[PDB]
Amino acid sequence: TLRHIIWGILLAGYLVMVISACVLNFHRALPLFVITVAAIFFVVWDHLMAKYEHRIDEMLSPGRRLLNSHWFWLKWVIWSSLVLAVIFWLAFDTAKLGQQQLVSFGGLIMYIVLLFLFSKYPTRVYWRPVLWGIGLQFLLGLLILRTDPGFIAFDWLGRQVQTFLEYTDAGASFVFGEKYKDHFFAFKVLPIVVFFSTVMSMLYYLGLMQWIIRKVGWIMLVTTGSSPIESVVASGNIFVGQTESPLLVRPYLPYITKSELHAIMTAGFSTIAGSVLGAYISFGVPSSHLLTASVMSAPASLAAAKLFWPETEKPKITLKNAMKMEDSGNLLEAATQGASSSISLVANIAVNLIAFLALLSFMNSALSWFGNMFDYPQLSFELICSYIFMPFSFMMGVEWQDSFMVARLIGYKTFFNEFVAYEHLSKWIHLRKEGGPKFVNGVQQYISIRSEIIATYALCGFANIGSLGIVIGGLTSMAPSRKRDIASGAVRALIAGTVACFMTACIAGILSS
Amino acid sequence: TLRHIIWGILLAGYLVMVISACVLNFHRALPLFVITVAAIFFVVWDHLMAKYEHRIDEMLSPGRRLLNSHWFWLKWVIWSSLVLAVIFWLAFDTAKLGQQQLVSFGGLIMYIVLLFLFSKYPTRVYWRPVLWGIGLQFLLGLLILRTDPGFIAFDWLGRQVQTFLEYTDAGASFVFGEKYKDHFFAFKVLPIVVFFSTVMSMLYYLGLMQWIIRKVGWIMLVTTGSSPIESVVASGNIFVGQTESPLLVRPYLPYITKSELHAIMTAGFSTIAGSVLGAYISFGVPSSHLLTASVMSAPASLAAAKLFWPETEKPKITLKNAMKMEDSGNLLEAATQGASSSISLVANIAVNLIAFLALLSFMNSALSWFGNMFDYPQLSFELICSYIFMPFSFMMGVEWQDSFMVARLIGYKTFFNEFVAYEHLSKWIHLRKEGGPKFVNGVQQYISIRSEIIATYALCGFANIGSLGIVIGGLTSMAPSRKRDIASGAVRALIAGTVACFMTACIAGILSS
Amino acid sequence: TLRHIIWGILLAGYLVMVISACVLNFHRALPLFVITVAAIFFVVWDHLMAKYEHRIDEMLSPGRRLLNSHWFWLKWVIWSSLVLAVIFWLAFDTAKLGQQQLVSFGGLIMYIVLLFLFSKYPTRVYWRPVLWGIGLQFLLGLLILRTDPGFIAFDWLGRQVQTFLEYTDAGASFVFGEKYKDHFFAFKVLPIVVFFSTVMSMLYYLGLMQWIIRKVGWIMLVTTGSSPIESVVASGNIFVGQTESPLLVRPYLPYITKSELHAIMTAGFSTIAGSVLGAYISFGVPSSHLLTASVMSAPASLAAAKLFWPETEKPKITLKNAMKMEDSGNLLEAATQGASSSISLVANIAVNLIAFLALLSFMNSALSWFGNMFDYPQLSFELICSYIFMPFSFMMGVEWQDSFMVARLIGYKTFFNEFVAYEHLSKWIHLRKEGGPKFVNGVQQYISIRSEIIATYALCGFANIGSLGIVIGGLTSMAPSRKRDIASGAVRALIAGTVACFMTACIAGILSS
Repeated sequence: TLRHIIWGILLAGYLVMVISACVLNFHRALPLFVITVAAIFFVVWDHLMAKYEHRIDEMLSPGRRLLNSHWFWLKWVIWSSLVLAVIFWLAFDTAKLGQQQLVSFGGLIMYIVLLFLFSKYPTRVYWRPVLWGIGLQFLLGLLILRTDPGFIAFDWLGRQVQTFLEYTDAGASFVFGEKYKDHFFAFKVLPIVVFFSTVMSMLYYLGLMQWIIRKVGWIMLVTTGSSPIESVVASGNIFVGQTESPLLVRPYLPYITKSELHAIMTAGFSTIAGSVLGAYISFGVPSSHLLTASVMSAPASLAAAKLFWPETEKPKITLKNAMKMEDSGNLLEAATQGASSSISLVANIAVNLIAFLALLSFMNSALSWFGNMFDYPQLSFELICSYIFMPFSFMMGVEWQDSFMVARLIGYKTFFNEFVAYEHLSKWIHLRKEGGPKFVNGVQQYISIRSEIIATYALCGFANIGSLGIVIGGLTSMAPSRKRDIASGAVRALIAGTVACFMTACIAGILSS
Repeated sequence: TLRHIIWGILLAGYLVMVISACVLNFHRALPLFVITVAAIFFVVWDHLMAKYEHRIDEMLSPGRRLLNSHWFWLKWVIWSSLVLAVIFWLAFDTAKLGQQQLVSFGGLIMYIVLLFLFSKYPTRVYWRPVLWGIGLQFLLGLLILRTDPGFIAFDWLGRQVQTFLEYTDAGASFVFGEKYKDHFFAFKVLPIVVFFSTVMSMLYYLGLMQWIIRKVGWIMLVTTGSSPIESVVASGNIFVGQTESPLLVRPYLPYITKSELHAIMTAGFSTIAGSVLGAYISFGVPSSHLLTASVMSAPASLAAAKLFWPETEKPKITLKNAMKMEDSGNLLEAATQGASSSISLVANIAVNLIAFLALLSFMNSALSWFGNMFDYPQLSFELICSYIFMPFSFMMGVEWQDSFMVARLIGYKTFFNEFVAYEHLSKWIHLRKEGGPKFVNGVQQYISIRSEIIATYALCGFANIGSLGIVIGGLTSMAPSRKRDIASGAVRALIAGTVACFMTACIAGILSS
Repeated sequence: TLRHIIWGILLAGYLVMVISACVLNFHRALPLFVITVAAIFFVVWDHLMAKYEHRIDEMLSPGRRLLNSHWFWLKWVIWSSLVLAVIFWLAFDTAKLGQQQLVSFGGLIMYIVLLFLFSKYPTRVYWRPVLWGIGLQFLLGLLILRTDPGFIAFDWLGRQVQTFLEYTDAGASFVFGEKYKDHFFAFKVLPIVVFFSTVMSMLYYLGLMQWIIRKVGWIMLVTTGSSPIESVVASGNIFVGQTESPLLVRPYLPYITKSELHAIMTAGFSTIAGSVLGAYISFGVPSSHLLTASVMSAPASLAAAKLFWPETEKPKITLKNAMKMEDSGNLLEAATQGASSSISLVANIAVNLIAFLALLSFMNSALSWFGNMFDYPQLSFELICSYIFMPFSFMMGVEWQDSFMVARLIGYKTFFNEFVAYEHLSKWIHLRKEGGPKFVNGVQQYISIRSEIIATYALCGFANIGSLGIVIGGLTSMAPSRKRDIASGAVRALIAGTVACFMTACIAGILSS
């Protein structure tokens, strides 16, 4: 009762400091005007969330009883109003590009069919997530790709991440000298993994990382109707990695079902971490699209995993987000516990990219003299992955000249880890920013403006076949009483995870121009 | 009974080898003449410590019975003889510098008052450590700062550490090539942390590190009268770090009191390790002063922590130094176990200085555009820490032109780890060794000869708010039955630790010239 | 019953792919013709190993009953036929070099005598391993050093490892930039340790590493008659390191005898890993000889450890190779679990070579001013190790001009780890490949063609006194119920391990020219 006088008037003195700089020079005051008004607004929308929780059931009830009675009529309307909304909107994507963008919508159905025919419970599909999970990310993607204020936001939210890429050049220029531009990956990019792992833990300590997960999750919960753990983990995988998302719900992991656990694991493969998020940007990948792909992969993780292995028995656990809590004492412990957790994280990244990129040049040279058998060198591992994933590359709506070159990146990401796929993307990002020739002799040498947006989304996921060993061991270290359930669902989780990356990837193909 | 014939005559053959080179060319024979005579002498002073332990109680008793009877007179003399000794000596520090050196003595009382008014047991203070703990380091500091043979010793003991800074350039030039001068921190300085962690474990295996702790501790024990574990840990923190000092007494950690545990933790924050001791010297910090600060911080750790959280119940454990033992089989295991323990030690240092130095340039740029709100960039994190710790900087006797610039280092050391504070000190050490301008436009650009001695001592401690997370987890991993006692004393340990660094820092301010 | 139709006809489609490229251009088709015929052949020799296991006892029995009856005659023949075979062959090594190659054979007996006089069970020696364990590696060494098709094999098998040294330059040029030739050890050589630790685990997952151990082991088992765990571990130490070889038999480790455990530990010291095998080649060491030394050290490990601490009680365990099994799910988990196990492996190597190479230049400078006492600098640690191991260096048949310079490498390998010994060898490999002067002033400056083959074999082992701390802790972490047995045998294991390296080293001295 005594502490809040100090902390309150100081934060009320902050409200003095907001309105002080709001009066003079308001145009430079715009980010502080927007945030602190919303910072007042979201506390009000959360303090009245619990205080008016009585009226939350009292005001939602007289319509919902009428909505259940009108569901005899509404299920013939709302299920048919959206189909008319899609087909009318398919008259207005053809003006963008009739060639490939119809194939992307033709592929988005085909990825559903590739999961529905190969799901293990086809008749047990509860279609309310798996249609609306595409309906979320499409309504999410049409806001933040197609509409202009949504493009202004995630560009600016993308570009201010790019300023954090500069803030680590105080640390990486110090621990590694002024020559840190030499040896550019381990000395620039791996400090970004350290600095984002120390920001992610500060935001997790301050509750801000727990807060967005409870807001993105609850929006994704009620609209999809999944289990209340799964909406936390799938929305949690936007920010934290594949091995830290079930750590959010780790007291509740032995109690979930096999499909509630499958969709936890799939959402781990379907997205990237906020830790390695700035590693990918520093290669040269567009930050605005890669942030976009992480957000849309959370409803895609529901729309793929609840379609590929649906839930039957009972979602036994409710209200695990409010039970989800921290730990660290102060802020600078959490900035240290975030950095000391980045010890093994930048080490396992660095030795995989020694291990896996050498297994390129092994397999690019082993299959070279295996191809030299038939008078045919230029038979490489990269050429074989192009023709294996020529179906999935063209299915998500890539031009035929670039469908062969993007299918290397799916082959890089599925077999090897996705860092192999992103700088080999960023060798082709950076090559087209330079004004360069397309075909030097016959090599495609870059992709496009267009399908580098799609190949950004097709890789935004940890869904290599290598992380199946880490996620099994990561989940068995949490819930060892379900080791039979975790290991049996992991192989089903990659394909549901890789398609969940692709279901976001074709939505850019629908929304390309 | 058979082995000591081999080991004895070989070491007696060493005594032949001493006196051989002692006869011819004695002037080059001085370090071997001094050590091996003392090596005979300290074995004699320890073999007769146990053999004449009967007379140790028989000869100390007839005076101590008279000393207890004369304590009716001696407590009016010795408590008043020292006060007359101080005030007469305050007539002979003013000739050095009357401006700031009186403020340092004015600050040393003020740091006592800042702990005594904010101790939790003010009436329960047993003043025999907390006055003599300043009386030790002052008698220790006046010997090794003021007097000329004490200056010759710790300069030479400082300069021969600087030769170990060269000995790692066989290893760091090999593991990291001849280009190791590029990327100077991780490739020169972090091998010094490895090479000093492998020397510290060899000296711990050979007993030499256990021996100085039993000699510095027992001198600090009887003169302060603290608990016999605490005099081991506080003197142990001279050499080993904050997370290895309670490992010395780890079978005895669940049995200590809450204040015996507080002063264990505070001495961990109040000092530096011998591991990172050569990291600090390689930046450019004077080695003779930094070794001096580590020695004086052990009685300062008693004089601060027994003042800030005194002991009431009962010191239940005696003779834990002789119970303190190892482990490793041979010497070269201990040179490996010291190097393999330096895996996480140079890794957690390297990622913190990526994490924390980026959180400078985050907060130096976040508060820049927060200052740009009020038409005021150059509002940085560095400027705010200057005015927050302008009290403590000027209190320990720094010039007003340099009190603002040194208070950044306290702000660097309290919030971030002290490696941030030392190279930002060594940017200003190295800038004044070059003949440079003081004010370029208005920036102070270095400090002085004088207050770089004080700022050396104000930072010789692990007392950041970040290590409160490591020391809690480091002590809970040892004595998990006292987790409530450890976590409640850690916040009290930093302030008692940061002042214990400062109580050494003002003594250089008294002894500056 | 359904899966083998897919996997069979695909591998039968591979047999189509073999014979397709076998018809046209057979000269380029030679490695694929040799392997896949043998790949058919070894499956046939293993499918008929179990199917005709009934006739394996039915056809071996009518001769063995006659062999036991003729052993009254055969033990006077075969024990005397080999002695006549040796002495006749000692008439035909003198034509190669009568000076030093007789000393190598004179040393090979002397190493037996140095183990037999200092074994703890001299009367309990079962001489059937310890004579035939030299008889294996001599028959193994005469095939692959002396004979010309055996030289063609291990050169080509050596040179195709040298191609894997190039394959890591896709990974090390990426994680560490194009400037990775700068800082040549940690940025080129330590990725080779990563890439070979990720190949070794893939070959262990595919069974190919388990297969050669079951073939080299069973050949070494029946011919030596050791315990069936020990023939797995000693042959296993050809490939995996000292801390992963008892991990092969870790469910069976509390049941072995003290001498079965001694020879497990000794074989760990006597050989090198396949992990650090390409680290040694990248320094400049000849790959064909270093692969040769790893193969011959497995029978040398039997011939030394069963001689130095023989087995008395009972070999209680049989058929542990077939019980030896994995783990990892797919291949790319095992390529990740091999890389993530190389985290601590390249870190403990990198900090030891910071720790140990600095303890050269410490001891090279501490003994320098200890030598300056007697007007004698150039008294170094390197000079003392030359005269300590002048016996063992000349005993294995090195020229007297080079016996002093090679004995530094034994002193480098016994006290410090063998990476110190190999690049200080490869400073002298690389110096003689350049056309250089032998004596600049008096320094030998390289060795020879000849004794760099011997010094390659004298170092192919983990038998430093530093790894006694890792192997004790590595075995106690596996079988903690035998900690008294492991710690008592480790000191006996180094000397039996260092001689087992030397027993291979003198065989090159016999086979030098």
